[PDB]
Amino acid sequence: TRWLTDTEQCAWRTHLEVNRLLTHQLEKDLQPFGLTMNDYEILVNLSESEGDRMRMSDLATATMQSKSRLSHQITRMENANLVRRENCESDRRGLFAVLTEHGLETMRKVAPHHVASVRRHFIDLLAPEDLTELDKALKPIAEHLRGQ
Amino acid sequence: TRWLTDTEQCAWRTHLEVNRLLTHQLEKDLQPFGLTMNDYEILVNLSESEGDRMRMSDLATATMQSKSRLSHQITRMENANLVRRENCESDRRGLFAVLTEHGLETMRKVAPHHVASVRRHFIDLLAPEDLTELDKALKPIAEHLRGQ
Ligand SMILES: O=C(O)c1ccccc1O
Ligand SMILES: [Cl-]
Ligand SMILES: [Cl-]
Ligand code: NA
Ligand code: NA
Repeated sequence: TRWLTDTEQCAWRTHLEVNRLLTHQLEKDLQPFGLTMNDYEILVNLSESEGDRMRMSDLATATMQSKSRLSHQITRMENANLVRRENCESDRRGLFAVLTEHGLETMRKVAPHHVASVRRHFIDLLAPEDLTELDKALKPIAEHLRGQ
Repeated sequence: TRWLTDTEQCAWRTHLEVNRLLTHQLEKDLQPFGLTMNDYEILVNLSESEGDRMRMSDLATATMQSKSRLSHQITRMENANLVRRENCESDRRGLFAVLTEHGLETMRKVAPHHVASVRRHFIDLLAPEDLTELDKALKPIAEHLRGQ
């Protein structure tokens, strides 16, 4: 068994501590808007797409979740009038998710607070050099994990 | 509003993607042992404490969660005979979470596999320089988040 060295262990535990604490903190900061981070991430992905809409299978890939889990989540967001589903007449490759105007306005309301939170708890705490170096180091990890 | 620059946004999204994918993968690798990552984190904290026990209030602080959330998790682990709650005779009254013999054996069985997983999905994918850098860059973010 190759136990972690002191240097490896420290890096691993710092990563894990930041991951856990940051996820909690960002969720906490969205709570007053009645949104989960999962909700917010869908709003962002849709708003950055042409026509504010995406094929469900492409949205599933972008949010790294199963067809069935995304479907449940979209039903929840539909019930909150944030998104709607649309049929495709021309093929059988599935439904589109589309942002509603209420979804758009919700995004526009929350985004400034979310960006301020991301900055105060993370981005503004990193030197530009460390940000770049972190990104170059972590990109291949994302790639490995996406493949896995 | 100071919107994220392109460089900041790319880095931020890579951090999010890695945090999410890595948590999912490590949870998946623990599944054959019947353990969640929350379970495992408590096993680790207890096994690294003197006497393989910790005061519940210290354990809440160490895992950065509320008294009520920890309590629900400990109940689950107690039902699984991994930990016991005990008002241990002590000079300072207080409730302890105590690793059971089954907890300790479970830890000894699972730890080698978990370390192999942490290596294959993360640690063995990082150059020594990026490991040092991760640690130096992220420590102040962990500090900030703990202070919240
Ligand atoms: O999953 C881990 O390896 C770990 C390490 C330190 C503290 C809590 C944890 O879950
Ligand atoms: Cl558009
Ligand atoms: Cl000990
Ligand atoms: Na758009
Ligand atoms: Na110990």
